[PDB]
Amino acid sequence: MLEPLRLSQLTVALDARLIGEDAVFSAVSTDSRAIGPGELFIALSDGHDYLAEVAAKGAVAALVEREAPLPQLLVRDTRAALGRLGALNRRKFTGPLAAMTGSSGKTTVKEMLASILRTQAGDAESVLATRGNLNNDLGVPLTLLQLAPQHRSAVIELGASRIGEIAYTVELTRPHVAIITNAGPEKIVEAKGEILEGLAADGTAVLNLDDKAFDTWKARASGRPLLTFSLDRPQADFRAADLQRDARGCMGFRLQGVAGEAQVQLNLLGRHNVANALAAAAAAHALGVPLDGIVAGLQALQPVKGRAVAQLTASGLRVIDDSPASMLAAIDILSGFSGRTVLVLGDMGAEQAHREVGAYAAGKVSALYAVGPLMAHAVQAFGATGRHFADQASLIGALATEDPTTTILIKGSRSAAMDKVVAALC
Ligand SMILES: Nc1ncnc2c1ncn2[C@@H]1O[C@H](COP(=O)(O)OP(=O)(O)CP(=O)(O)O)[C@@H](O)[C@H]1O
Ligand SMILES: [Mg+2]
Ligand SMILES: [Mg+2]
Repeated sequence: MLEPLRLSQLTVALDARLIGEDAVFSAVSTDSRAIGPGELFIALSDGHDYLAEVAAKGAVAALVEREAPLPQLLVRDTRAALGRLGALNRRKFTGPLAAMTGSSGKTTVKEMLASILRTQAGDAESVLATRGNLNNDLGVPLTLLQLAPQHRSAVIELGASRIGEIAYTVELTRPHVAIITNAGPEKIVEAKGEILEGLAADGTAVLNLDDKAFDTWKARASGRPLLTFSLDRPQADFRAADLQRDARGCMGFRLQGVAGEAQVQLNLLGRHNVANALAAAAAAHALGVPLDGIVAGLQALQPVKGRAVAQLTASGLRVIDDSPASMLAAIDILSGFSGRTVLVLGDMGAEQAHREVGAYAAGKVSALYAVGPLMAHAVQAFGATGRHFADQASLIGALATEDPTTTILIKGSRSAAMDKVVAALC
C-alpha cells in the first residue's frame, strides 16, 4: 500500500458500515494461514468462520459481507470491496504502469518486461510485477495493493476466464500501456480487447499484427497511439529477422524497427517467445527505455528452474529440464527438434491418460524412455522404439549412450523426483 488506511475513512469510499473500534492497516490478507499485525482480513467465501484465527494472529480488522472478536467493516460484496481498495491504492501510485493479456504468453511478456525495467533501473525492488498468476478478479486488486512507495514502475498481468472480467479489472488498473499477445472464439477476442477500455486517449496499445483479431482491436483502440509486432510483416513497428537456434536450442534473432537494430539471444525455446520478446520491447519502447535497456533485459532473463531449462552437457548432449497437460506441450516442444529426440518421463502421481500420452507422442519424437508403474502403459502405447525402465539407474545408463545432435527432455511429478536424472547428466 502507498499509505495505510483507516476503517472510518473508508465507509464512504466503500459503501460500508464500521462495527466496533476504528483501526489502521498497512496491508491486506484473504487467507487466515498467512496474516499478521497491522493487516486487514478480507473474509471471502469461507473466511467468515476464521475470525478468531485472524484476530489471535494480529489482524487489526475484518472486511465482511455478513455480520465477534474484531472490528468489522461491513459491505454488500467483499470481492467488490477488494476491487475498490485496489483501484484506490492504484490511484495513489503516480509512476508508469503496463498491463497485458492474451490467450498465451502474458506471463512471459510480464517477465521480459519486468526484467527490462529492472535492468534499466537497475534495481529489482523498484519494479512491481504480478506475483505468479494473480491475474484474475481477486488476483489483480491483491497485486494492486502491493503497490508501495519504493516502486517507481509496475507490470500487471490480466487473465480472463470470461467476458467482462478484463474490463472490470482494467478499470481498477487503468494502465498507460496495454498489451495483447494473441487471442466461443469470438467471445475470446471480445474479452481480450476489453483491455483497450482501460487505456487513456493517448495511452499506447501493443498489438500482434499477425493475429486474425488484429482488426477488431485496431478498431476498439479508437485512434490511441499504437505499436505493432510481427514475425512476418516488414511494416510493423517491431520486427525480428534471422531467427536461429543456439546449440542449447534457445532462440536467437536480430531485432528491428522503430527502437533500432540489434542482436538478441534469449535463454528460452520456441519461435513464440520471439513474438513475446517483440511485445515486451514495444512496451518498453513506449515507456522510453533505450535500445540496450531492452536487449540487456531480454538477455538477462533465465527461465524458472525446472520449467523448460535447456542446457548442454559436456558430452554435447542437449538437455531440457522440465521438472500433466504440459506433458503434451513438452512433447510439442521436443517435436520442434531436428535430430533424434527423446522423451523421458516419470509417473504423474486414470491410468488411461498415460496411455493417451504415449500414443500422442508417437509420430512426433524418436523415442520415449520411462520410469514408474503407470508409465509402462505409455511405452506400450507409443510402440516399437519405446523402452520402459525399472529404476532411475538403468535409465541414466541408457541415456549416457546417446550421441550429440540428440535432444533429451525430462519430465515427471515432484514425488516422481526426476531432477535426480537432470543432475546425473549435467
Ligand atoms: N505467443 C504464444 N503463442 C502460443 N503459445 C504460447 C505463446 N506464449 C506462450 N505460449 C505457451 O503457453 C505456455 C505458458 O506461457 P505463459 O505462462 O506466458 O502463458 P499465459 O501466462 O498467458 C497462460 P495463463 O493464463 O495460465 O497464465 C507456454 O508453455 C507456451 O508454450
Ligand atoms: Mg500466467
Ligand atoms: Mg501462465
